[PDB]
Amino acid sequence: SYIRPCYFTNWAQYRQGRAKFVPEDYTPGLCTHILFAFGWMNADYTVRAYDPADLPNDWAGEGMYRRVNKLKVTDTQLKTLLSFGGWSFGTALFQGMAASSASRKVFIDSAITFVRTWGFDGIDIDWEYPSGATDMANYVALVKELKAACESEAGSTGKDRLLVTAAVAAGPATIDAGYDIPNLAPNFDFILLMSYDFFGAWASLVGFNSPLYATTELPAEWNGWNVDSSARYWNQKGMPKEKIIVGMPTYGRGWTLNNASAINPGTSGSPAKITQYVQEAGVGAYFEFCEMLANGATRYWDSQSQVPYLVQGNQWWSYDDEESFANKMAYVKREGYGGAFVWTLDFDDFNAGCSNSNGQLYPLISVIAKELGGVIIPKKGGH
Ligand SMILES: *[C@@H]1O[C@H](CO)[C@@H](O)[C@H](O)[C@H]1NC(C)=O
Repeated sequence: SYIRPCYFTNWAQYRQGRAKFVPEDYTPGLCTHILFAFGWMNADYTVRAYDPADLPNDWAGEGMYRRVNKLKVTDTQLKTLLSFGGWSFGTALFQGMAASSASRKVFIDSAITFVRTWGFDGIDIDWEYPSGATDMANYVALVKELKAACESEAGSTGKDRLLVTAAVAAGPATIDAGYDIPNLAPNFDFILLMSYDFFGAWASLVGFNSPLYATTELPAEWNGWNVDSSARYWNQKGMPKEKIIVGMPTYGRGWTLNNASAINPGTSGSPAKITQYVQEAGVGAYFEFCEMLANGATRYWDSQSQVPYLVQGNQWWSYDDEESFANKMAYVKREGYGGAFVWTLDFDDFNAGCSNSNGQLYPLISVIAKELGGVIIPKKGGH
């Protein structure tokens, strides 16, 4: 069966109004796995909660670990994993933790104990990114030794073995500099291919967050910066297709056009104006794009890259929608990859709150649940 993971972020609960996302916004069958972003690390490489509100506490009660893991009562196939790292975490602490067998063992033993204590079924490593010969060998050793310790703990306790996964780079230069893929593949249950953030407001070149295929609207040098090329690259380097889980974004990326009359992919811009709820210039959520379309933005379809974009005055947004998710699910099924994962639950229209919503919960993620899982996610309202 297809693997359909979804990232939960434990800070989305702090967004305002309609954007507040809590574990109780989940709906059964939407995902096969929830990856909890994030678990955290002490200076000595032992594991700690990122947020004090992850743990049982006086000001908010059960804690987000228990509230995510309680989802398994009403979604009996669901598994959960605790993810370590992410972009904001940087690399400094990973580089120190991975430096020796001794320092790796401190983290590994602590993380295994920690996920068993808090009810998670796996450990996900999101180091962004190992780079260079030392990191490359140390990352192989970390994943190898983590899997070995998980097999030992499973054999010793008789419990089902913890999963070992990683969110991994999609860019060829980053892949080649940091990942020895033939010596990682045997030790991962699967990898979460971060096949997004290809273009974004860190540069002036306007392009697509997650194009499925290249387009000749962008310079030839970019023709490998797309979901297809990245998924094939990991397979060619030795990762079995069934372990490649294709990354699906529910956010988008946007520019303020330097020239409001030049609106084609490949134009130029600075970062988009900040959006109300995501509060990060150049980033926006699907439930914000749906309102832009209701407020006069024009939707275009890029037939080469099979993704949409919208234009509102001098604002130009690359995003994903039901149609791009459909092209991409067809691709996953046609090419035989292991499934598709979502970053994030909280950027989809998770509560059908868009002013133009017909009531469908998770309009984007429900495409994955349907097309890879055969699962129909309900509409909001009375049943
Ligand atoms: C703005 O873009 C339009 C269409 O591409 C072009 O005709 C025009 O010359 C551009 N203006 C400037 C100042 O670059």
